[PDB]
Amino acid sequence: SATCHDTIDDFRNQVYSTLYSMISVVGFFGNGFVLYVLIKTYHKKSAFQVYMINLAVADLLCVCTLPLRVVYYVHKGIWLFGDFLCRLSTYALYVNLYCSIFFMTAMSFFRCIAIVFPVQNINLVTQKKARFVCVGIWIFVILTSSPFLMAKPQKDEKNNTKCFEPPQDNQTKNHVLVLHYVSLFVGFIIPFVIIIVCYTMIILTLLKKSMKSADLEDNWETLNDNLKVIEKADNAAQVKDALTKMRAAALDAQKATPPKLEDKSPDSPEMKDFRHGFDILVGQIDDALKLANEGKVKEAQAAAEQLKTTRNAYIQKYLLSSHKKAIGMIMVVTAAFLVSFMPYHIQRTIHLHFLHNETKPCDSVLRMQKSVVITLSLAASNCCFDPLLYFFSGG
Ligand SMILES: O=C(Nc1cccc2c(=O)cc(-c3nnn[nH]3)oc12)c1ccc(OCCCCc2ccccc2)cc1
Ligand SMILES: CCCCCCCC/C=C\CCCCCCCC(=O)OC[C@H](O)CO
Ligand code: NA
Repeated sequence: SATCHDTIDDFRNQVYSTLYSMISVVGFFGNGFVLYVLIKTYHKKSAFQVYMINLAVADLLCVCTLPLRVVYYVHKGIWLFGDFLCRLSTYALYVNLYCSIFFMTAMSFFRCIAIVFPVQNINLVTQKKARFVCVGIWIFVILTSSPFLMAKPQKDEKNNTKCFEPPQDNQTKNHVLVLHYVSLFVGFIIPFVIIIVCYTMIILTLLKKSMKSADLEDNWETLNDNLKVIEKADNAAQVKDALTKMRAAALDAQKATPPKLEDKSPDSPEMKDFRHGFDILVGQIDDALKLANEGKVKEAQAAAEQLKTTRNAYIQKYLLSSHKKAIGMIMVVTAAFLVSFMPYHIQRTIHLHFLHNETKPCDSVLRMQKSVVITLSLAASNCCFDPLLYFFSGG
């Protein structure tokens, strides 16, 4: 099988060396810039900022171990470093991968509560709660990825020191299969379901809030448009027609919530004054109608300008960015889950089932060894997804 192994080795060494090199550069210069900004911007403390520091740290710790993988594949697949470094480099990539998944999961759940429940949400109170979730993730990942720090050393047919190889003996094949099933369910399927559930709730909340904001702008546009009709009208019939259209628009806008009061309680003084503003405006429309019905067409135009002062002193101060930053967070994490994490966990499942099988011909082994090169490189590319999270989300 010496000819069979060397065939895939040509692809394996070329692709891994080229991809890990750019992933090391883009990862270091990307996350390094992200961490530099977050440290300088200490005055503005957010739950999103807590997850961004932790994501960059987990990436920097991984990109520092990635050039050791470059040296390995450049040197025709021979490990020039120590046995501990082979164990630590393999450990670092898994730690980073599952830290990234759990941090992006917790970030999605914390943003979901901030969007669905904006009244009970407190920016600095959730920040302290996010710090406890981060250490809870770190302690879990470090202790669960520990069997790889005490793993058996990998050797070739000519006793050559090898690294990042599939399990050799049947005992190691069993020890990693037990870890695979746990890390597939707890470390991928469940956090993926959480992201699918969280994002369904977020888009639904935003789709409703944007629609209600569109109706509020439509009612305020007609209120200003019909006010221009009254001053331009010559007869009372045109004035009375616009006032009935204005009264209907003023009642609709009174029920709807403005974007500046999304974080405020429906019984708060801010929401009570907004409703009271339209209560005076409706009364002023009816007072103008009472004069328009009397035949006083000119005198009704003065009352239409009298309610314009009420609009400026009660409804103007109430009539955002949170929607844009949430949408950006959805895209980046979804792209990271479909490109980085999903092909890795899919291929790994197919790979371990193949290794346990008795019949394994050269052509079939060639596909599995080529597929893992692609998926593991994409799994390692998760460090390139996090700098984009800063640029497209949470300010
Ligand atoms: O079977 C595995 N890998 C594998 C199979 C077949 C072939 C190969 C292969 O050719 C090359 C590599 C390789 N991995 N890195 N570099 N090269 O790996 C292979 C494998 C199993 C488990 C695992 O991590 C589980 C612990 C994570 C912590 C965790 C625990 C509980 C909940 C959540 C999180 C990781 C890899
Ligand atoms: C936030 C996440 C909380 C969710 C927590 C839920 C607990 C997960 C329970 C079971 C997962 C299934 C993994 C079972 C792995 C058993 C290993 C095994 O023995 O199976 C291999 C078999 O022996 C060889 O064919
Ligand atoms: Na990451």
